[PDB]
Amino acid sequence: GAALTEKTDIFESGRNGKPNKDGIKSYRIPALLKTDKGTLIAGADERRLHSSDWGDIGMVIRRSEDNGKTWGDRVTITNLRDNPKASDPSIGSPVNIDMVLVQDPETKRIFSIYDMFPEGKGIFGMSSQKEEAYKKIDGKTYQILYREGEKGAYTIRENGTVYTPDGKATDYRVVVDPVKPAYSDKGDLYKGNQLLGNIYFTTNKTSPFRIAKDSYLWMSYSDDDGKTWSAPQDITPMVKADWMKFLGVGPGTGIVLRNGPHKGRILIPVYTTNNVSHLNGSQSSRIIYSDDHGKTWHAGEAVNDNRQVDGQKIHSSTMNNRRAQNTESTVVQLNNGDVKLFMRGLTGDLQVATSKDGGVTWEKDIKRYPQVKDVYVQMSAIHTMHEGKEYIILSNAGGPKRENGMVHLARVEENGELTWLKHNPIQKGEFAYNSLQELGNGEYGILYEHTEKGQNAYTLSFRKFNWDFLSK
Ligand SMILES: CC(=O)N[C@H]1[C@H]([C@H](O)[C@H](O)CO)OC(C(=O)O)=C[C@@H]1O
Repeated sequence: GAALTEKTDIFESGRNGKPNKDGIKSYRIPALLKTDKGTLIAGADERRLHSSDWGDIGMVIRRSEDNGKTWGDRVTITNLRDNPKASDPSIGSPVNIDMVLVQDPETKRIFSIYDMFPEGKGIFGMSSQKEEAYKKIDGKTYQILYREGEKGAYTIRENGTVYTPDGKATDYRVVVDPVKPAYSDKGDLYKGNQLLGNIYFTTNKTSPFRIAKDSYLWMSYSDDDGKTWSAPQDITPMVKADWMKFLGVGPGTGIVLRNGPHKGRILIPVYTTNNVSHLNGSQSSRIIYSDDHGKTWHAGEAVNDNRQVDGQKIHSSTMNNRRAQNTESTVVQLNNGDVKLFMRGLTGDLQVATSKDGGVTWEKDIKRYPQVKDVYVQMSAIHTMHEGKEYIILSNAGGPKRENGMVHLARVEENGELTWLKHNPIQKGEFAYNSLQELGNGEYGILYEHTEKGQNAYTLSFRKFNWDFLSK
């Protein structure tokens, strides 16, 4: 009655600290998406040198047209070239990290949203002081460029031409429309046809220009079921406020609202930090959305904005409360229009926020569910129906550490509350960061990180199971 398949390594990592046959050491941060054509897209972070949250990392995906039985070749969405002059090769490359997948059910366009950092240690190597990244000139927005020795703000305008702080064009230009595989030529700084450097390089630079050391949010899309992908789109300035230090997505799979006055809206989990307590107490979860099928993006209010904690109000931009944080999350919409946000936190159990206006604002009280343990690791949840009954599946590590992956089943009551029914294990051993997707015909897929036999950091594996496996 109940069946669960053996694990299928989609992105097989190296061993005992060595690279695999392809020269890749580690894989991390999975994302699973079932497309309109029934295809399964497995995304991940290709860490070519080590497992840490920085370095030469590429955004790759694999496709399956047989519900996960077989998988095609690796398809790279983005892979910025590393700095050939960096002193420490482990931290001498622009970074891309933490992918989120989602498809618009009207246009059939598939989106991929991920973080982007210039050369350095990613989120752990952020310049303490702020550097304005964009400038608004007569309506249009341009990315700022800083010149060595100078204080003014150059800008990247039409055709990638660099403009002086006084608004006059220069002989320098940026590669704004890359053409190389994986778009590895993005940010290349030219002076005519002579390549000088890259605006994303921060050390031992060969060119005089660079962008701000900040957190950026990029987006690539595919109009052919994930076969080919667009060049990266910089959506940072559409959603990132000036007070935000870090702005990154909660890895996994987004959703499209299927009912209510905001049907068609796309939701992408993200979380931020302020300049008050950076990652010590400002980690706040929020959501961005697009009401025009991915053309423009907008930022909702954070769950922590105007939240009452221990008799005091707080805001994501000013808080310094370790335990009140909420990071990487996963979003789900109920049949009653409400939106639930399952957030990674530090309370030891599951925290859930609710929204009645499409994820823009959140309710007063954050619900906690001790039945589901949260060991402070990523999680993914999806909505599913069965014989006219509303359910929600959520998966995450069961404990004691990032171990023993679990699959929790909950009933969506008429009032909007959740009743947790069963908790079945899906993988013994190491288990961190997973992504759920419904496959149809009562079948469900899951992509998750796991190691065994001395495998490096995480190998991402895939499994299927049915409703009978879910109901104890
Ligand atoms: C952008 C980034 O670095 N994301 C990382 C995330 C982050 O460090 C933490 O959420 C800070 O709060 O956590 C971890 C982790 O293994 O726990 C992995 C992610 O790759």
